[PDB]
Order: sequence, then C-alpha cells, then structure tokens
Amino acid sequence: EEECCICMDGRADLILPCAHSFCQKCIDKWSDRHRNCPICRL
Ligand SMILES: [Zn+2]
Ligand SMILES: [Zn+2]
Repeated sequence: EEECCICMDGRADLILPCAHSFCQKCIDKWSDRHRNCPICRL
C-alpha cells in the first residue's frame, strides 16, 4: 500500500507496518506517538 491515507498527497513517504501511509506534509502536522496510527489508536 502506498500514497497518503488521509490527504492522498499522491505518494506514501512513510508506509507504516500497519498499511497506514502518511505523506510527510501530514506527518509534519501530526504529533505521532507510539509509532502507531491515528486511524487505529482511535
Ligand atoms: Zn497527506
Ligand atoms: Zn493502522
């Protein structure tokens, strides 16, 4: 799985081991803790 899983910036700069990608932009806006995903933790 690639491409951002939120704003679909167009490509996945970081494909988490959970299949939840997140472009840098977004990754630079979210705190991100526990090397987890916001779509899962919630
Ligand atoms: Zn994004
Ligand atoms: Zn996840």
